[PDB]
Amino acid sequence: PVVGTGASLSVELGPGLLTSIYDGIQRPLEVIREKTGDFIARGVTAPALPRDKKWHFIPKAKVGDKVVGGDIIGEVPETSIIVHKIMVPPGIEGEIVEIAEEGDYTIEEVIAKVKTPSGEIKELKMYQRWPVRVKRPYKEKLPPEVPLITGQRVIDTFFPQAKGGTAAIPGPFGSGKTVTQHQLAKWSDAQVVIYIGCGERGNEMTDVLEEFPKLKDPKTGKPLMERTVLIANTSNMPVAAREASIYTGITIAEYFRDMGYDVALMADSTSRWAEALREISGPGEEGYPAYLASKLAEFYERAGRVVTLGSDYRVGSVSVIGAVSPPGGDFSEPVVQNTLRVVKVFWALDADLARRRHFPAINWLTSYSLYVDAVKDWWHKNIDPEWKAMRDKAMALLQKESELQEIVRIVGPDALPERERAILLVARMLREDYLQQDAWDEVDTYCPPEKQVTMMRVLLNFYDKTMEAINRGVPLEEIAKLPVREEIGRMKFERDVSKIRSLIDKTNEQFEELFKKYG
Repeated sequence: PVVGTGASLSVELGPGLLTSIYDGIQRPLEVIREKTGDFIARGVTAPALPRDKKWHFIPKAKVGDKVVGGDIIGEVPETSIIVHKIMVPPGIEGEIVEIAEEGDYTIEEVIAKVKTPSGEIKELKMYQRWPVRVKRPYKEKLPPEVPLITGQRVIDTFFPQAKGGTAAIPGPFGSGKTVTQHQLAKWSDAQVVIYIGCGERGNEMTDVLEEFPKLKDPKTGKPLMERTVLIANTSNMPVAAREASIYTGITIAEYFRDMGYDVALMADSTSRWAEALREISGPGEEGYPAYLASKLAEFYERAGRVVTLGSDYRVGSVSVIGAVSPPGGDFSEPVVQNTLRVVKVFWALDADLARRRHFPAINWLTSYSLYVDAVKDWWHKNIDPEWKAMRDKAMALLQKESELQEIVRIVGPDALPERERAILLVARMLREDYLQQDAWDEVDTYCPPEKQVTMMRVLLNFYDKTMEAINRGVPLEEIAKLPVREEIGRMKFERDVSKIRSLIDKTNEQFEELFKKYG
């Protein structure tokens, strides 16, 4: 229902992308013009990558080296965090005949010449151009297998994102109702963040214009912008550029994955229109809803972990987290349905949970991840052989709690058996001691994989001992008051995993005494 491609719409890709703040068409901040329709339009002002800046170029190749598209011919330290890798653009191959020496150069300088097989000489710069609407090529899209570690317990355990995977999360990123969205940006083990911030004037002038060039990258000490590219998506810009933005972003992200980096693309969305600008502008025309659904599907299809172009075996990824914000908070709308149809992960940020101050406000019954089986082996091999068994078991606990609560909604709690009360006690411990995480605490703001599984073992072991105890006639009141219980509640604030781990033996001992006091 749109039978056409484009009219030359591209991005520049080379040193100077980091720290930059662009609009939907890679044009720097405060530069204001128009665009419309299916093909190109007009412009005048700004250049994408700084033309005056001097970048330090370390050569990686020597005259006589055979190269191919994607081969790394030099290094440029772009920020204190990120070394930029200079790449033979895709579709170019041959022998290096001319290569720059260790030196300082602007991005327009030729740093290499490549004699193609037929004899043609090609001139290479530190940057390249790429049409945002064609996916940058690669050798092989690898199947989902390694998780993107966010350090958020509820996500990493129950609703994992794979590196190169696709995830959706409710509402605008700028919501002050939740901080998980920000945790994702700063703690995910992607080296580079491509952020598409969509900010509507009101309670937010923009998606904090100044706090971002001041927000700390907690992994290094330097600011997050030194490993970030910000694309702004505001109301004061043409709706055509807003539309183009996620293609600008993902192309840039693909470019970084091509270097061997893991990249996280976060695409913000707003309660703006949906039904406006559709079938009829405002049948007569033709059926149309389906078409843009597949346009969005193809965009999400551009996420992935790849073997990159190049002579060396090299892997990079683009992981996509897309915000979802339906016109009336309906979540039956088209925007939600279309997105949820292609994404493999949905993290159900939940108002009721936020109201109750259960943080990470992620609803553990309505969230999902189709990557669980895909990542289990990474967990089993590197972290804990029982990872998968332990999460399934914990989810079963939470499912059971849910069913029990529904019945208690109908008959009250008075006829609850000790067993059911025991399940509720441990499900409560799961919710409070594991699902909940303190984003504001210097220790609990991030939870290494190692600590995640140890915390889960402590809890599941308390569960086993509890059900055993109940099977031996130990009253639940005694168990509810076991001293270790209170220690288990505070383990998320412990930095030393071995002290956490020791809660296991301590749990075992306390229950043994309880077996001495009864049997």
